Amino acid sequence: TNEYVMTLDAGKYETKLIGKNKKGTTEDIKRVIFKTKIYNLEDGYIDIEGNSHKIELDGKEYLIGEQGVEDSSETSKTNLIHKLAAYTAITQVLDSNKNNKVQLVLACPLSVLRNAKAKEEYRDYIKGNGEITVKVDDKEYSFEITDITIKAEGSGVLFLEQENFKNKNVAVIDFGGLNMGFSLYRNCVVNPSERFIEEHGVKDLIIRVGDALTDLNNGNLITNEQAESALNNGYMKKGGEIDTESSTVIKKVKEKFLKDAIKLIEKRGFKLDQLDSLIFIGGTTQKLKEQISKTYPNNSIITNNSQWTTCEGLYKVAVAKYC
Amino acid sequence: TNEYVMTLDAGKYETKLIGKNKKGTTEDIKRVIFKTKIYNLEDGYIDIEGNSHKIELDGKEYLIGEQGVEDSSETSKTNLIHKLAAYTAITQVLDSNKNNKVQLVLACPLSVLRNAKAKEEYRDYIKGNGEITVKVDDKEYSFEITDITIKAEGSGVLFLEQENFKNKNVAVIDFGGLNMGFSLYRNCVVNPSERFIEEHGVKDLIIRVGDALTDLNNGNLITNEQAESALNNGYMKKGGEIDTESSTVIKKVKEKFLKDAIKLIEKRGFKLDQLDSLIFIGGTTQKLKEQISKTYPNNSIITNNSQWTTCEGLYKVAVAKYC
Amino acid sequence: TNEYVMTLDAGKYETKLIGKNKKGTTEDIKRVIFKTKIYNLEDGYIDIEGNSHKIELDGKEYLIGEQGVEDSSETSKTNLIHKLAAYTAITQVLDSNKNNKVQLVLACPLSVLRNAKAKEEYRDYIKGNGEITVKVDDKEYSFEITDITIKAEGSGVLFLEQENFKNKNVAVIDFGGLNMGFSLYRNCVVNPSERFIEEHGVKDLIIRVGDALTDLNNGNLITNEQAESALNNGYMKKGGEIDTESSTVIKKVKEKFLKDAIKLIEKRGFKLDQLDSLIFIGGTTQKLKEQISKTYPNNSIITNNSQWTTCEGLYKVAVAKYC
Amino acid sequence: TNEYVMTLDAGKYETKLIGKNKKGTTEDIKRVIFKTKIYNLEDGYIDIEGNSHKIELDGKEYLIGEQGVEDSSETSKTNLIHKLAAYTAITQVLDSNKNNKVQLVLACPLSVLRNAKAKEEYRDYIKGNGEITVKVDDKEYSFEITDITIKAEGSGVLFLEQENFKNKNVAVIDFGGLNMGFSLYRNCVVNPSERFIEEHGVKDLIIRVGDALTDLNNGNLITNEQAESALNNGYMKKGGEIDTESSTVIKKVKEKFLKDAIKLIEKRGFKLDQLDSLIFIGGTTQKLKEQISKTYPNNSIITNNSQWTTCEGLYKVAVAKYC
Amino acid sequence: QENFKNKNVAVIDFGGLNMGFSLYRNCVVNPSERFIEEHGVKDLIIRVGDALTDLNNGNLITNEQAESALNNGYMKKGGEIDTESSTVIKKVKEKFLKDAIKLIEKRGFKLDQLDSLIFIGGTTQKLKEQISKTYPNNSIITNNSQWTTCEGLYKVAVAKYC
Repeated sequence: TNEYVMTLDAGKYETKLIGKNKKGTTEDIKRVIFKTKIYNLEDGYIDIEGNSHKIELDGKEYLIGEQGVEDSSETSKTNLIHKLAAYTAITQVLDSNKNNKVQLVLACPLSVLRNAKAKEEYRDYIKGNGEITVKVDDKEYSFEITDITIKAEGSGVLFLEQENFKNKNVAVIDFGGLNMGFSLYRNCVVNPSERFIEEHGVKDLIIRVGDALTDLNNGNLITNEQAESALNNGYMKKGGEIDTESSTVIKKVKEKFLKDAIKLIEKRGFKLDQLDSLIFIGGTTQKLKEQISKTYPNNSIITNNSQWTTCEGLYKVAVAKYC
Repeated sequence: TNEYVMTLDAGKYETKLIGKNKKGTTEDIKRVIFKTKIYNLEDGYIDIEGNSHKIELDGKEYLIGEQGVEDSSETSKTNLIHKLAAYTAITQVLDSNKNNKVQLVLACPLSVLRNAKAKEEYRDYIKGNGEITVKVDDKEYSFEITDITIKAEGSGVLFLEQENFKNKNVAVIDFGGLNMGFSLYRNCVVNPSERFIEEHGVKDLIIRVGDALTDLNNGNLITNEQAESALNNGYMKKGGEIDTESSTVIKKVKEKFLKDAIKLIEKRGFKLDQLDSLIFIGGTTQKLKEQISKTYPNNSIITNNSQWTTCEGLYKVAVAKYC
Repeated sequence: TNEYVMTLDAGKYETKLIGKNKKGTTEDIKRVIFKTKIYNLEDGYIDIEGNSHKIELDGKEYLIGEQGVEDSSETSKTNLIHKLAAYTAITQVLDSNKNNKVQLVLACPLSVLRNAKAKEEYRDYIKGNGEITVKVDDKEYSFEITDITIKAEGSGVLFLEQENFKNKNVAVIDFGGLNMGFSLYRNCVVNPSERFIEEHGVKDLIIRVGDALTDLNNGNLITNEQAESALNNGYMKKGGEIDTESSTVIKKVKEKFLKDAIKLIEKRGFKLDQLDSLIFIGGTTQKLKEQISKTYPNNSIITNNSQWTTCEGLYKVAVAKYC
Repeated sequence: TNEYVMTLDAGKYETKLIGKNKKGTTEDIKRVIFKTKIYNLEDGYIDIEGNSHKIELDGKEYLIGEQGVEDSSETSKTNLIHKLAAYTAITQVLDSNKNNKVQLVLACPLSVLRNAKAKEEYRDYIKGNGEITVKVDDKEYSFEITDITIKAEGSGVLFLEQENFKNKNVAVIDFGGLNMGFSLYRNCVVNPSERFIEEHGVKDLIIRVGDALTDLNNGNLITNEQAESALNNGYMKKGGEIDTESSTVIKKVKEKFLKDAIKLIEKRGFKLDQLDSLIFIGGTTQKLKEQISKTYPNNSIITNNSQWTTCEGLYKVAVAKYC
Repeated sequence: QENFKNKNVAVIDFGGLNMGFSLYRNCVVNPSERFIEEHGVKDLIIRVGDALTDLNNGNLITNEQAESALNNGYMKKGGEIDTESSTVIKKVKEKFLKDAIKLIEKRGFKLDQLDSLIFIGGTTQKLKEQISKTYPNNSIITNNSQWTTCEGLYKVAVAKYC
């Protein structure tokens, strides 16, 4: 048979997707990573070219990949929102040939991975054939799904990393936008008693640094020169030896963030020596990985393009499903 | 089908209109922008050629586009005034072919966008077929409306600008004749708590500069040479190095106006860094855009022909409605 | 006839009500002021005595006045929520005699005061007879409404104050929890061009002072002694001459808040001398009235129990309606 | 009607139950609290009197309430185990009269409270009539269920406490045997981003103190006099001023446990001042409540008989369901 | 702020008319690994404007602010119907970046043997973002690139002053 593996990650505010066919043609990651937003092309507006595509689902020309450079309907949502997003994500990066037979590997929140949702209703959404168009003047693809494989999101990350693992203790430290989530596994099974969430994220980090409700994003006020009123854009790039603004602040905020994270680890997880590895993932990983590595030697690990960690993990299980 | 998109903006003292058919033939903006005044051609007066047209509505030959070069009835009004203006605005720039099928995109004050008005009665005015003539000796057009789309006026401006937007914070700073209005949006939704009006406009600006109740318009007294007793006509064009009249005054008045506007922003809106963009629109935009850009870097943005900002925004939603 | 006047104010998070019958018996203000929350007494829970009453509406024993000392259904809401709240507010403080004939005076947001809502649908809710019980083992009241009178919320405040007014310029400066709203009136008519909102409130104030996301409420951490980690509870009450925490902070935050408010006034409203009076209302009034009075002499005015300002204003129009 | 309220809590290793009928007759708590174990009386063994009862379900005489003083089948389990436990828990403390009509209030893990389980299958188990016997030579009860009400376990605790609550931020700090779980609520809704688990419990506490794998339970070696080789039985009761064993150890272990818990709170939850109350529950509450109260003033609260906290919370919703 | 005595660094200067790459190894310029490309920002905005005139952020004054960009204004047309760049910008810049990095790998060598590539010139602010995504942990930019040289010269002049 001619079957492909599609790996999808319907996360926070972005959807990540990867196929060997798309990866083979496009260099980006790429695959693809697009904001979890969807629009529709109505006559009450003027369509525009992407990075955005038009898809045929139901009646309606759905729009996905653009940010709203091509429509104003992106802000609008339906009940149906997620179901449309799934169809458009499957559509994108799906070119055989006309008939595209696949296996789908994806993940869902650990708390739902067994219930009626993200276990029966999610599988039902994924588990069916469908005809999807690509271009308004093209390109029809007939998609058949030969199998589906869903695991806990944190498992995609663990799988992507090259660690052995059958009888080890590992944790996934995910620095998200709004939260920092720690999921611990022992002998390939999640340990709920040793997992936890801290209700502070990168947004809180940059906020606490900016020392202002606004004014944080790498440009908080546009009427300030590039670099002024950072934070997310730009590090310690003020070559004025007289300035006293962070760098100093950054190391201060991050110092407390790291001390809180590791302190919780030792309370819940246990002796940092009993842990085989702690995978550092999330949007904030690149920001904190360095300091953590100096906090504790030979425990923390990071993967390149942390954003595609889950998908690369899911892809491996989907290859097994394909066999 | 053969359907067109008409975009209308029934604003302060001017009505702006745009159609692809009219834009294709006339170079002006143009489209059209005409004062929100209407007249009628009665036998008690002598009709004259425009830039003004005659329209057949009810019984009565309505007159629109002229300024009163062709009639004295322009000053006169009816209760009915606005309803006639709508019909004449639809009539203008409406040539298929005889049968003109359209979709109408327009806006209304944010405060009415959901009520019984500018949501039910306005839609009812727009939502119908009608036969309109163009010339007294011509030109009949049969107009059918296939749909209507109304949004908050500030939304037309946001849409016209090329910004992404689904999860950003933007404000529209509209320097009107009598008021300066700030409308803030977060994740494509207006935030009333972060919007406000200042009861001073361009008229107040030029007034405060002229330092006289009269005497302001670019010619306040006709018996003064062109440039004397400005303000609206002419900038710092007095090449007499001895003169001490503004330029100095202009920068002084504008200095206080900008300081007041930005001060209110920081009080209500928040840290200027938390704002992704502030679109500068209104008759006064061209006057203040320069100084604002120097006040704060990388935040303020302006579009060319600010007068057609709303209409170009509405046109995009109407293309979507047309689909 | 035996008719009474009921004055109601369905505001932000609290509902204020006043009747001459209730005021005559209870000393509180009192009248009443209760959070805009409603519950229901279901068999899946154990009812408890108030300050809370049970009301019969539809089928269901609605609950109002308690904070959730008597039920857990307070958090729950219906679509229907507001309509039930209206019935319970009318019920409370409504004792003739069995047959209670009234006139209802209330207000609504200025932006809706003329539309299909807060002008037709709100009047329809208020404008009807109804049988309401008071106690589960009592007390039936038959309520007839002989008239209804709705005005803009800011008008209730203006009316309550003792100022003359027919040909004057007045503004209402309302320091709310989340926003600070300024409504200007000239010759008894609201002037939209000279009214505005600042998207910062008392919550922002106390926040900015506390210098922490939590930790603000007069007790941010319960494990701190009364007075530590204020702010809302307690002023400058640290008699330790060594401490450097606010008072200093308070005057600093408030200094900027007042400078921003007055600066916006002078920009939008105009010369502070052209204003006859500025009524200072809202939860924050008591906090800022002192400093404002020193900012500008002979302009600012405050009324006692600012929370009942609107209702005392509405009551006066309802007496006129009663006649 | 003659309906009663049964409140059940099928927790960790114990099942708690409360009825007004049982509470009225027995003084214990009591209600009842029995280990989540079940046995059966087979001819291959000799039955014995309790604190244990015999119940008729299926065919089989189930046994519940004893610890295994009356049988050796307690260790044995079925697939069916939980379903039998539910029937025996309903049976116990269920005496009208012969016909017992009730409403059942219970809770389930927050992570399942909406799924196919602890939302549909659990409700199905609870939601039916059944005939249960009490004694082998008696006592038949016909049980009808008129309604069922399930909430998140942490909600039972919040409800039991006397706090208001509709617009507050509260957390439940549950010191369990194996884990310490923190559930945060804001405006009566759980906030997952601000909830977390630490994989250490009381067992870890006493373990870390005992400084031995065995040897901990209040008697680790029976051949040691009462008090020697504590910990769970007995505090600082060694009146030998020469001894250097804990008390010193206790305060040391608990010092680190409290520092870790509060440190995680400030990281995830936020400023301890933004929290209205933190309810301290679980088997460990009595152990740590004192030190926490000194750690932070005016925030921590405890209820008497923490073991019945959930049930007393569920009972209140069941009274509402009964109405 | 880089150390430098025994490293390989290049300066990628996006000028108005040219884009100049100067490579240093152990604090000495390597002529064999330096080069110029005869296209600048003017060529960039030109190629985007798709017109000889008409480019500067206002090419025709009789067009409303934003129309007939480019240098003034980015993707600020909030009309979802418009099909003019943003799309063009990413297209032109896509080719410009591919050409620059391709020349680097030909002349300079393996991008991994480079310790840092400082991105300077009027165009730096325009391309720094895309380059950073092209290759991780190599490109660096300084604030106010226009004063980069002077702040560098000032440091040697302090040494001369001593």
